[PDB]
Amino acid sequence: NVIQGQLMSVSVPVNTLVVDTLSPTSWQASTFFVRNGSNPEQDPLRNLSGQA
Amino acid sequence: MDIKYDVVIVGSGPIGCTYARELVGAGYKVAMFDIGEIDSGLKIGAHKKNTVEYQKNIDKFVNVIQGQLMSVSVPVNTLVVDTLSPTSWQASTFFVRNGSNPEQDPLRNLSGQAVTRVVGGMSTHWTCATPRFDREQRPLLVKDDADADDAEWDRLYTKAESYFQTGTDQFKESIRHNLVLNKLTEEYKGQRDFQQIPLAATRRSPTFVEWSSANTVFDLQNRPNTDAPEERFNLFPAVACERVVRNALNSEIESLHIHDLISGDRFEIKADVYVLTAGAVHNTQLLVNSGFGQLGRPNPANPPELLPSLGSYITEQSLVFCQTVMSTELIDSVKSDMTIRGTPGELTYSVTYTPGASTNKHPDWWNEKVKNHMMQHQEDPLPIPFEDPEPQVTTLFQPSHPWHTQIHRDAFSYGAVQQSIDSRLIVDWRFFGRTEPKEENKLWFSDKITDAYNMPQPTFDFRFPAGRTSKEAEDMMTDMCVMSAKIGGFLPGSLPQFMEPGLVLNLGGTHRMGFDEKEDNCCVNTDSRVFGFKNLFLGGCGNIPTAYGANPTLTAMSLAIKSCEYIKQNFTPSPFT
Amino acid sequence: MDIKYDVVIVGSGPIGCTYARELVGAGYKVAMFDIGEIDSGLKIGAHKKNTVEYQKNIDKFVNVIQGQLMSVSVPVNTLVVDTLSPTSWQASTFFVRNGSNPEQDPLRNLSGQAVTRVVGGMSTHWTCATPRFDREQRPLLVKDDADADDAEWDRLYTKAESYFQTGTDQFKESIRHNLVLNKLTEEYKGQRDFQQIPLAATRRSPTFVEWSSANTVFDLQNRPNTDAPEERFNLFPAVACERVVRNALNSEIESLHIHDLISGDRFEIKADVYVLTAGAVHNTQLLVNSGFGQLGRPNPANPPELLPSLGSYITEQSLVFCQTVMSTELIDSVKSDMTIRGTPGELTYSVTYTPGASTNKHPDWWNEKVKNHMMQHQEDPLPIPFEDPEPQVTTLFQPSHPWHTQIHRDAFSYGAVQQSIDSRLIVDWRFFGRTEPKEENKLWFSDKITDAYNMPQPTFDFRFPAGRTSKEAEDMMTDMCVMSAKIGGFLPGSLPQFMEPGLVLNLGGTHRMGFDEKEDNCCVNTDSRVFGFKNLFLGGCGNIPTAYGANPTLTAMSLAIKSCEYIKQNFTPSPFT
Amino acid sequence: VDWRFFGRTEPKEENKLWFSDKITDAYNMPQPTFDFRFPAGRTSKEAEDMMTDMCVMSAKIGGFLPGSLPQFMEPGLVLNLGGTHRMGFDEKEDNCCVNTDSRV
Ligand SMILES: *Cc1cc2c(cc1C)nc1c(=O)[nH]c(=O)nc-1n2C[C@H](O)[C@H](O)[C@H](O)COP(=O)(O)OP(=O)(O)OC[C@H]1O[C@@H](n2cnc3c(N)ncnc32)[C@H](O)[C@@H]1O
Ligand SMILES: *Cc1cc2c(cc1C)nc1c(=O)[nH]c(=O)nc-1n2C[C@H](O)[C@H](O)[C@H](O)COP(=O)(O)OP(=O)(O)OC[C@H]1O[C@@H](n2cnc3c(N)ncnc32)[C@H](O)[C@@H]1O
Repeated sequence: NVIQGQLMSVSVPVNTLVVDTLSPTSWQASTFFVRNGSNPEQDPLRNLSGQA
Repeated sequence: MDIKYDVVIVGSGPIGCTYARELVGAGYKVAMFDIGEIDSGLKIGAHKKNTVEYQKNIDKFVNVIQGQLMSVSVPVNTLVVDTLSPTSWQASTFFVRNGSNPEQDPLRNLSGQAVTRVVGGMSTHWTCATPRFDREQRPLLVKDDADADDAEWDRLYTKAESYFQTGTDQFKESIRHNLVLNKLTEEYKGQRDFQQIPLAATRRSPTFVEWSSANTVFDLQNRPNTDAPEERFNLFPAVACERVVRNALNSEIESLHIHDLISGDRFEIKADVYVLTAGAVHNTQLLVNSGFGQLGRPNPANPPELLPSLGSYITEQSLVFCQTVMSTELIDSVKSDMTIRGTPGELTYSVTYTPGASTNKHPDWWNEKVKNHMMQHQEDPLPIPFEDPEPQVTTLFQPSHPWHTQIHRDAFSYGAVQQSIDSRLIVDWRFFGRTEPKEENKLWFSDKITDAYNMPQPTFDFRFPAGRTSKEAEDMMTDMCVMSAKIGGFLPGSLPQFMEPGLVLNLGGTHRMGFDEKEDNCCVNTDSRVFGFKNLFLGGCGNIPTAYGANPTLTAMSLAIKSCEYIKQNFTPSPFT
Repeated sequence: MDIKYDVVIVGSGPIGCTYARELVGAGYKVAMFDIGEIDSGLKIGAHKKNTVEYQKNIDKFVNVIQGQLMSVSVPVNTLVVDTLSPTSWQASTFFVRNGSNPEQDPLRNLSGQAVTRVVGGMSTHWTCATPRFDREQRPLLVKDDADADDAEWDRLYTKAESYFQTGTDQFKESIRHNLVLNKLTEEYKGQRDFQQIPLAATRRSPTFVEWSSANTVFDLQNRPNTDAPEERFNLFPAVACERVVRNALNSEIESLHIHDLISGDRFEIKADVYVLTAGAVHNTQLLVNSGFGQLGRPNPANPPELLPSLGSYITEQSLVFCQTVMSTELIDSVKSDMTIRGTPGELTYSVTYTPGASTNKHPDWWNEKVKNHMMQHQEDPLPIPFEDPEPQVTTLFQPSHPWHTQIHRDAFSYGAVQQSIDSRLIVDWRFFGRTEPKEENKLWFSDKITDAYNMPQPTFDFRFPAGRTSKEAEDMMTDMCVMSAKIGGFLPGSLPQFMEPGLVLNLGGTHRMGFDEKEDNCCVNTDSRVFGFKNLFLGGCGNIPTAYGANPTLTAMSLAIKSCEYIKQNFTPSPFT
Repeated sequence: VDWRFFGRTEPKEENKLWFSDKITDAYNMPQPTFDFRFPAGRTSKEAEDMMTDMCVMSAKIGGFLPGSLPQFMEPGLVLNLGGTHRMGFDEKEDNCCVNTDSRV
């Protein structure tokens, strides 16, 4: 836990995971926009995703 | 096979079988085609859970369901796998892989939508809940005369109920059923009514319920035969129906083009009357492949010549689910009338009640069952008999609670932790919302991508409409949370949740019914006849143009019966040759 | 139902059907009973994956398998759920709940062991791998004469292979198949031989393989009929066979006691010859229910009067599994003979080869399929055709690698993340270990707990023996890790693993064969006749007394053929009157 | 017992750490971006050979613990990144940033 708590990811690609079980009243974007500190420059397939 | 029939039916689901029952019985020479195959035993198109093995191992049935539900539209997968060996081959893009549909926006899908290609269709696995729609949910059959409309619907529904063997008595003596029904009756006294879910089913024994199916409606046996020597019916399985051929005037269908999946041969089948009962998705596909509507991505700067409302105004219900573990109060109440003497497992253990006593909270039949269970199984900590049938409780859709409800048990895949909880404690909660028909909600078909049968690939463009539909959906979630708490707390791992869109499989309005094609934005009239066409009829949930929460099959069946009445008045059976 | 037959067979799996084929064909009046029901379509007892829909949606078939595998013995569940609402009822103990078996030590179980109760038994869903055993794995039929023993096996196995339609040719022009086969052949040149897995199956088209089943062996249609006007056979589904009645002398069976599950009535059926082919578990259960062996927990202080070795020396195979993702080198090698000009998607893109070129690594049929795929699907990044069949590769058991191998694809439920990997890249690895027969490894039956059909509850006492069995199992794991690396790296989510004990469903030795009841610690002789009994025969994998890694069904069928030769020489068919 | 085997990776010009001219990190500094694959050839072959070696060697001590089966870890989880500002004798000839005194 000490290790995980001080390793901050270097480059996180834009997340394209579909959540489709939200309530119909919850706000949803129409696209996978740049969210939550993700890096839109990052090709998810040419990354070091574990680099921290 | 002949090239010529009086009536050809595409699909052997319960709606196809309604046409077959009516029209075979009226003396028409009928052929029915199904892309799927016979696989329910000797009773063709029968319910697959009516084997002794599934009556004894109910939850294994969830595997049967899953094994015959094929996803309608799966978007391109973009999940990163970055723990492959450096030696393994990898593409540098998320390419079109594994039957995925590149037309599909993953954020405007019905991901849970699936289809069943077997003889008997989805009626070989369905839950068999067959409520009537109240006026608020129900399509109009007579305009500007509510009593005449009500009378027609009562007539049609009563017949549909007879065809399905719908009843509300099959679980009447279950302890768990009455424990739940009685508690909810009391809690909502003066506010809501509760009853048994109307079920298409016949009880055969204390531990066997024969669930209804396509086979209940029509046995699907070729005719003539010994029981029906004057009737004419052929079923042709493993035949893909690919299109109906329109005349140039768009006033008549000229033939049905079929692909025999075993031989590989293609034919034109000819009939006087063509009936499409291939389900809400595949009726639409067949029509679009026949030149109705528009192939490819919707183009409002270019609406289609024929049936411009086809595949628009599509509806799918919101579904919320949880499971609960019965309260200590309710469990203890089961044995409220008992006098319990001794300690369990010893010779001095006694469990007794006074039959008929006026201070008894339960009937004698209840107390006898509890007494016997408690005395015969003194190791068991619960007063509910081991073979006690499940609850099947509903409060039907009303304006102040505009959702259908099922408070019951069906086949479920319990996780290993969940199996730690005694199944007698567990109750399923399914609440179903109604969805407003909106023009922008669509089912369309690719002009480039094809499905596994080489037919134009179905693609959804769907979101739950803002406004009433969405508000009601969230209100419905809250309602399930409030009501379920009267019975017990949530079962971990089955916490209150919206199900993936389309998982509910109550899709409607893909080929919707109305009085006037233009004014009511519709595809078929109240006889289920395709506008403009003398001899083409559609059957199924796809005809339903309303926002409905209740399960739609009984209503679709009622519409098919009315359709058949028109057919009998307008087409003459061939003389039996 | 008649009261007397020449032969009664309990179970309609492939081994029951071997006795039916032999004995119905020989003119005997045969009855067959199955506790399960007809549910494979019109071809009674046929393979459920032979539908067009399952040939197009192959992975959905895992659901069919799961839906008809009922666990043999589930120990009491001790998993803690401590996040129930305070209002929910809870017991203070992990009491006997949900069909669990309180006799079962969870640490000495075959937890993956399961049974299938349907007409055709497990051959309705099996993988169809039918290798022969080499001498090392094979029970003796002739003592002290290796060449006679070899000759007898070859005869029997050859007939069995005709019954099952076993072949090694059905995947010969698969690119994926030959890609793997060739690579492993080269890697182990001089060390091991590779070939196609022998498969009970007939290819019908490039995209359809008709898998064999019990129906292949014997079609299960009542006789006499038009095709077999002088044969006599009746099949009685939904009949639980409960016991065989022994005479006072324990020299003859006098009747079969049955329970008709539909009517609920019990009857005694008379025959000259009684054959039990109810599977390794249920043969043993029926025997113990009939007074053979010992009911209850095994007890050396009180050994059984009849068949003291029944339910001892049981064997189950170790199974290890992974999946791989094809190496870049192998994928690139697929198109090694192509000259590729231009840019995909454009006018000038060109993929060509020179037919017959002496420098080509691949044959013309291969190069033609690759060329057409690459030219017709220029958006697709892989050279493997979309409809290319799966690999079906083995190196069979040998002393230097004493495990069976399958390097293939069968139906599998892929996770969402695994679905991200193109299916053409994926190969399944299954290695099967042999298990030494040990007296302490037992299948026994409770004298207090009953199963869902009210029969004594099966209980395992099993561990993989120390010594050779365990060392070989671990060596086998390492061998899979080494061999698989030649093809590609492991697929995440399907890393190398031992499967749950008994998930493999290759249980043997429960009613084992040998020459001398006492010396060979066995239950049946080499004619599959129960020792002491003139007219009682057992069929199936339970007869197999050896340590085997290869799939046992073909071997069990070969034993049943030899059994039928005995029966034909010692029992006279009734006159067809 | 834990088993961790660490492969060596050939330095290739195409494997890059670069910085966004538009996106910034939590300290408002140019956002790091990787362009990385394990090089074909020796690096990849040895990585897979390493995997097998772990499988073979570990079997001498015991079988795999369920839930910790032999696997490649997510790229960079190992946290042994090198060569981003690499040393050599001659800036051009050795394609490098610092000399053997670590001087730019
Ligand atoms: C799957 C399911 C469905 C279900 C349910 C629970 C489950 C898990 N619970 C229900 C409930 O409790 N009450 C209710 O009213 N319905 C419930 N359902 C849904 C119900 O099964 C369906 O609404 C009903 O079966 C629809 O009937 P219909 O006859 O219209 O359609 P189908 O059953 O899907 O049959 C269609 C068939 O036609 C075939 N087909 C498809 N395409 C073609 C082509 N091109 N050519 C020839 N035949 C075709 C199919 O193979 C099929 O059999
Ligand atoms: C499940 C399975 C099986 C399998 C396989 C893959 C799976 C997922 N792959 C195999 C393979 O590649 N090669 C091979 O050799 N075997 C493979 N198997 C196993 C194979 O299916 C079995 O070994 C085979 O089916 C055994 O045949 P057998 O005829 O001995 O037994 P059965 O198929 O289990 O059928 C037995 C039947 O008898 C009935 N029964 C049981 N109890 C009773 C009673 N009391 N009364 C009347 N009938 C009874 C069953 O219902 C059943 O049908």
